[PDB]
Amino acid sequence: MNKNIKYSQNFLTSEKVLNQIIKQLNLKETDTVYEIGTGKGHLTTKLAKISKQVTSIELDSHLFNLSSEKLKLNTRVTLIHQDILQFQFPNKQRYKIVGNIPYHLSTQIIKKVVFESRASDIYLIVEEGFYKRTLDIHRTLGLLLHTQVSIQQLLKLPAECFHPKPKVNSVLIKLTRHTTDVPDKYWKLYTYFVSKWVNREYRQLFTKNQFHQAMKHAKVNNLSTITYEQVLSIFNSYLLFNGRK
Repeated sequence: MNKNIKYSQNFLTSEKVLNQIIKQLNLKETDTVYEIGTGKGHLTTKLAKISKQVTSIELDSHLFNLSSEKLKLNTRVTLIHQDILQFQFPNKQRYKIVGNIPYHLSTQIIKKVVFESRASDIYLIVEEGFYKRTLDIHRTLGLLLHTQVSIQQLLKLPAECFHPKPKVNSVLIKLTRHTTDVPDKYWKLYTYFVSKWVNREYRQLFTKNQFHQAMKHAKVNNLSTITYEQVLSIFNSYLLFNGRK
């Protein structure tokens, strides 16, 4: 009726939606709980309640804010200041790096941590096209960071709590930083393989439609949606016929 929403106000009011996916992560305990990105003001200290290793990478509202670590405050609680990446990303054991993306820079941190860290459970919360830049190995960027992490879109928010009229959709990508699907040696050989297999060098990588038949066999008609799993096998075959495997 008369209602009253004809002004110019906008709020995220999504403390339940985003706080939901982070509260549903449900970790084990041997997986640290890192939260990279920016500093909203409602998380991190709580994300620690899950595991026994918490540490803030941005803003100084963590550590001294954690309401007395119920863990006897004698585990991994540390506050970083300025440059980080090689300052926090540790090694050995398991971790849960759940951080969003500033939307202006991040692939760099996800690059070193995914290049030598053992996150195992990395959750990147982004809103725009970062999740698509990964599943899309047709850019060599998501593929380079895909062979080291098995991602699986799980949560998807169209920004309903983003009043009045949202614009972007923030989703949670369940990345799984594992060992490596491609031998670091044939890894550089893998990216290139993608390059030509991206633009349209299918008749160039195939000696005579032989691999083409391997594509139809893998129900991989259109690889445009392909995530990277196919390029992993398809290429693996080229690696067994040439001599780089």
